[PDB]
Amino acid sequence: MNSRMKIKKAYEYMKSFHQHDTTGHDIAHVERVYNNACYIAKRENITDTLVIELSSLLHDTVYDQLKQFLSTLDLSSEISQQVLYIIKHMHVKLSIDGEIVRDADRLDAIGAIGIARTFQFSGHFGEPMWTETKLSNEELHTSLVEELDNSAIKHFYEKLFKLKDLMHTPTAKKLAEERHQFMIQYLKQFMSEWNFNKE
Amino acid sequence: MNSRMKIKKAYEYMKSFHQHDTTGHDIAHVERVYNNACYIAKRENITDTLVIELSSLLHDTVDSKLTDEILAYDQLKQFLSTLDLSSEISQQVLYIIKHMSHVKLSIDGEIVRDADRLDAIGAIGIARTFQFSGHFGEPMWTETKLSNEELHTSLVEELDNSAIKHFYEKLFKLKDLMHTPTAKKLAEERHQFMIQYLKQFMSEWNFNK
Ligand SMILES: [Zn+2]
Ligand SMILES: [Zn+2]
Repeated sequence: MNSRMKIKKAYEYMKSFHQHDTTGHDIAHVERVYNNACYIAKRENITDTLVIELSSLLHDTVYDQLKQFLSTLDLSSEISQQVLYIIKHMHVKLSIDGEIVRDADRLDAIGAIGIARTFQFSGHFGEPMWTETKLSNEELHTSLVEELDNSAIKHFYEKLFKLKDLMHTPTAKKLAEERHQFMIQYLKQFMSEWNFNKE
Repeated sequence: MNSRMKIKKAYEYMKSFHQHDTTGHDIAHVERVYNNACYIAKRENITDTLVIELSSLLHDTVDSKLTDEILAYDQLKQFLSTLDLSSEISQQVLYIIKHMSHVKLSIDGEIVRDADRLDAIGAIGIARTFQFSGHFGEPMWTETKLSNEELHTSLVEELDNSAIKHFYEKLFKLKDLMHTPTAKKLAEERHQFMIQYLKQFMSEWNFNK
């Protein structure tokens, strides 16, 4: 079988693994990471993208069962072990293939989607959208943010705003800047409403 | 005590009413409705804002999640009796509260209703919508072929529950329901913000699709 058929099989395996997810969230997430990774790969001029595509599609299915499935794709040990290593370490440095899967995954954590995911989690945990703090806005970008009670907005300062600068590839950095800029815009709009006519 | 002192006590009563809210949303929500209502009232040139201020602060005090409407009203009426309000004022406030928990209201009631509605849209509406979906365990969006225009129809009721679905089924219809010019202006900006958020959201959702 060729690479195309193998990727197709990995795609099928992934959907089957998450078939019992009555939200489709898991599958959608994997698909976005996969599509982001493919966009980055081409942009970074990567000839063979088998490792990247397999890693992206299967990174969330975890290794006995994974090794079993991979054992049916007729892959060499070098490639097989390559994918497993990436999935396992997806802190150590990785090959460009691994750093691209990382970038694709990181990108899904920011932007309109990252914001949406963040608020969903807060709602799931019954956390507030935001809380009043005595810390200055500037201090929120430092470790002092850990002193805040959990809130969706806290997560913007503690994690989301730091992801763009962590992108590895130039293409991922570019995509990240757009989504980063958007999150700032959302925050400013959020605060304008939160403090509307408040004084 | 004077008018703003009675308002202060209504504010204190509201914070006590929602004291058990562990999410902190309830109190913050009322403060924003109050602040929006005061903004609209000044811009609409409402002279006496007593009814608007008291009503906005107490607009949801007859909906106790822990108890019931019977005990809630009893407490509310008891609290209002301590403010030494005139018959008309008291009646006006209670009337707004009742129709706050399709009938037309006075300008004062419409302003409170406008302020309340505003808090359902914009960045805040986006946030609460996603939080609710998280609480209900629903996805942020579902796979569908229906176009934007189509989703703005009663056909949206065919999609499975999701956060984005709530944008078309409710959020996007609120701006047109604003009564006062000032609230219509504020809504236009919050409404356009939601449109832009949806566009960005979909651009990421279908990225390199
Ligand atoms: Zn992932
Ligand atoms: Zn309300």
